[PDB]
Amino acid sequence: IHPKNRWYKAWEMFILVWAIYSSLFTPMEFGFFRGLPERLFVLDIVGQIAFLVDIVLQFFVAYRDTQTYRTVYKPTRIAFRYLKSHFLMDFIGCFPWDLIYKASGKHELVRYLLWIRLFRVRKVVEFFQRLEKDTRINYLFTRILKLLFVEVYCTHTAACIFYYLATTLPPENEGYTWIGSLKLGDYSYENFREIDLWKRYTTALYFAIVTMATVGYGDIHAVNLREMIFVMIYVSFDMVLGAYLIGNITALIVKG
Amino acid sequence: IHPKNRWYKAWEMFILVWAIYSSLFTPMEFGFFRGLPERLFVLDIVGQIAFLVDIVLQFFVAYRDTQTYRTVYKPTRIAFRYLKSHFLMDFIGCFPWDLIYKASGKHELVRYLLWIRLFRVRKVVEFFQRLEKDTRINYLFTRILKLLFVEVYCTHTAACIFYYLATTLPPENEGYTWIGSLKLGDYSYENFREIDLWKRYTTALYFAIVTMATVGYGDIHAVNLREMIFVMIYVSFDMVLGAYLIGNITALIVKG
Amino acid sequence: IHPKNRWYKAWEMFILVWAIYSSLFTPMEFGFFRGLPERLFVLDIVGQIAFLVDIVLQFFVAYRDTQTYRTVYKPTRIAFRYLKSHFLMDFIGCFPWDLIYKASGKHELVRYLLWIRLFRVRKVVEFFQRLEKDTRINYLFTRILKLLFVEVYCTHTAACIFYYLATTLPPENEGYTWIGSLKLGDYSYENFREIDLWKRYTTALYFAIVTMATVGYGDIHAVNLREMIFVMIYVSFDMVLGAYLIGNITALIVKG
Amino acid sequence: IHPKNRWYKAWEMFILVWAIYSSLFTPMEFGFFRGLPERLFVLDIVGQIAFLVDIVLQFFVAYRDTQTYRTVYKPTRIAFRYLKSHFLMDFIGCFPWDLIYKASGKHELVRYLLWIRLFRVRKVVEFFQRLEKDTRINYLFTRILKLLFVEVYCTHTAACIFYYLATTLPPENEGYTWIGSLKLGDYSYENFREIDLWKRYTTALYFAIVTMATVGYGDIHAVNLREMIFVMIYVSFDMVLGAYLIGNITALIVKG
Ligand SMILES: [K+]
Ligand SMILES: [K+]
Repeated sequence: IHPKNRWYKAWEMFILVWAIYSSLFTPMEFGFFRGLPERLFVLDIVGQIAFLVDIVLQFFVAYRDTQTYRTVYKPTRIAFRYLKSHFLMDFIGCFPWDLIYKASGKHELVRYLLWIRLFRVRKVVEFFQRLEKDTRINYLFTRILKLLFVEVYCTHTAACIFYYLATTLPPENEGYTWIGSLKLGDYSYENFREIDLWKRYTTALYFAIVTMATVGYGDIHAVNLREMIFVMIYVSFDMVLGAYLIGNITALIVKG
Repeated sequence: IHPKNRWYKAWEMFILVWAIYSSLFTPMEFGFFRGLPERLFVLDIVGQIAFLVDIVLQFFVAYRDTQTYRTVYKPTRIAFRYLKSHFLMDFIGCFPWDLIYKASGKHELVRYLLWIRLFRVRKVVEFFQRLEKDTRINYLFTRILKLLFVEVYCTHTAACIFYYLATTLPPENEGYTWIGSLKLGDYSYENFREIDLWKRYTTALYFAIVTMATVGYGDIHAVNLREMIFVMIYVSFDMVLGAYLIGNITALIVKG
Repeated sequence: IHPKNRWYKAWEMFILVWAIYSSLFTPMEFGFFRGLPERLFVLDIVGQIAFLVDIVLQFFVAYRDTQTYRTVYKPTRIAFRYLKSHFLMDFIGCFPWDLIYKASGKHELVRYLLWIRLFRVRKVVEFFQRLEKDTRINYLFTRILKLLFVEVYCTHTAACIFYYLATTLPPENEGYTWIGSLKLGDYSYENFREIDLWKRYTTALYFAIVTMATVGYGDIHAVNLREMIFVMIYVSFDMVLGAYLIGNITALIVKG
Repeated sequence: IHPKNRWYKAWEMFILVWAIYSSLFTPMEFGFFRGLPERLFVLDIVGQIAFLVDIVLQFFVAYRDTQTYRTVYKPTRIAFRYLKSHFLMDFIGCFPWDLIYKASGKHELVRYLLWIRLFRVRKVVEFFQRLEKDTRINYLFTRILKLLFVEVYCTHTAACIFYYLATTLPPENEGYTWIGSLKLGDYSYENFREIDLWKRYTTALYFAIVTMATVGYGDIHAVNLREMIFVMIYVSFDMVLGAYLIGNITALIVKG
């Protein structure tokens, strides 16, 4: 269909909302939750069918050729472009993956793969690129907004992994972990696997946002080797991200 | 009355001092104090009548039209301008609000409303923009001064809220709070509701200025969920504020 | 004498070295030491007579007028300049001030005044100006070097005051202090007034350089109200200093 | 031999890998290891003969004269260039130094000399300069990459020294040290000289990466005087390195 189709824009925004949800919830699902409770099952079904329908619509939509100004309309050409660009990855990240893990003898390697659903963030960067090409905004403000969104997103998906790393150890050796050795005030996170989900998520995101901003109170810190190797990796990338953010903001201020 | 009235400058500078006081004391009043002691009774009344006199004077004063260079004088449209722009908010933030709370069965929701007095910082930013207009100072130095004042002000108004959040919990569950769990040296902040006001304010502002500068010693930290959700919100905004400040300073140096 | 007197350069560098010593040792003398031991007495005498000889030499030197290019040689005007500019402040900070304190009943207010010797840092500032006007170097590199020297100097003079603030409290109430409540490893700084001078200086400068760089480990922190009010003042100025340093470095890189 | 020799490029890239290994392993060898185990015997010999072969090949390679565009070819002047340039240091840092220490009655001063092998990073900066002159990449991206590599390298070589400083103290006075006084979770680093090599390296690099990024959790900190004097030196240089990195990134962003 014509890219300028007015309902196609509404479909794009709907898919954007679903992609935002599926990129903010996938790291939580791999992390805090293990084998999702039966309540959120319908959410999984709805998301997967919605993204499959998006795949079909992409298969049935016309595109603008990049070599020259030529809005092509031949179905085979768009089919080759889609199949060669990213069609395989999205389809692989479209099968219900929780179901496979829950069926095939609860194997952790299967659950180690819903990370591939992170490819849905391509929709978000697509929207950022579209907003850039709009002349209403400036070249740099789009870059700063994109950089800030990426920093905030990597912070949440780093908090999720940082909590996950606490579940790798057996639940007898829980004292030798970032959570389970925590003692804030008069509250001890002894059996952290049994606390409310939101308490654990807030505790794990506290650590991530007092490091992405380089405050580091030190009330929550890595205790194992896995967690140390993860913290050094996280900070060595957040530093470059923050440097880029500061550089872009300064460039916006200088260009006037 | 003409804007160039020489006593009008004196009135503006006097209202500026009152606005500074009412913007640096409102978060303290919502925070550390609860139902202001009888000693400070007269100060509230004096401030409210002073700001009401400012309101009526703003009603009876000429303005400069923004569409074109016209120093207009006709009262009806100056009245309409005042009414639509900000007349409602200042008047709502002009009623004695401590009195209403102390009368109507000490309801916390009433006390949750003096935050509306923060609109008086409009006078401060008005002065900053006026100094921006003056050719005595540069375009960027005004921006750096404004950004530094906003950072320092939000730090104090964040310290006040951070202390307040420790008073939401009942005073039996006092050991699970940012304060009351503190132990500095050989001094334990056990009954923090009973310590001298200035000790509590200094302790709470210490935390705010060792996070606004991103030092984070870690001797004072969030312990509850409210306090964590507040610290993550505070740092995620102070980071952007500091990035903007650094960018503006760098731009001033570059264009220098 | 002629400003281009070749031995006058040697005298200027000699005075510069003495100014370095007297600006890096005055805060230590006000701080860690109280009523200097008899050993360093000759050092005090030599320093004061050296600066008095500098006073008389500057009284007996010619200058170049600032209103226009006029190397004036008339004694009355060259005397009037130094009389009105800084003769008083350089001379009050030239009397032996330790002797007065040790004589007049060991009064602390007298010892609270050798801070006036810090005006000798204007010699270092003038040296930086001399390096600036020289075309051998760039305009910005001089600024970055000056900024880095000021940052490092204020760090040492902040460490000295931070240790001094620990001596204001009586030596019974010593546990309620940043030092005396310290416990690093298995070493407890119990009687901190009796430890070796260099241990105390290194401990106090550790804190200053892990805050001037905004690291803040948190092993050393303010415990009283004096120390908190001092730390908030120190960080709120080191932040601006670091922002200025980063801006100047970025400007040098950009203009390069 | 003509510098444009195609096998000479392969030899240069091979010596580059060896230089990477010898610059990332020398600080570890001076640090964590003391008198390398017999297993790693062959690696040292292979490296030293490889660098000796590089030295003789440099003695038998043609070079480009810097005064004018002249690809000289006469062996005497290439020999003079080598001898006057950095050749003695390469030879001194080519003798097996572990062997000398293990033979000459295990004297620590001999082991204090393999630091001279750090001159091999000259090959890495040679490659960075070659990449700079290649027009494929920009002038600033080369500088940012070089700055980031230097920061990351100095962080590892600072972690190695920070662990080494823990071995200077006798193993009875082990509690008064940054490691050996550590207590992370329920694991106490009591006999730190007996833990696995990789645990100690990760623990010491954790500290270095959470200070090079200025996070400073405070779970690992200096306890002695040696370690404090080292931390103040490390931070006062990492700050300038980070400022330079931010400035270069900002200059790249502004340059468009
Ligand atoms: K920090
Ligand atoms: K800390």
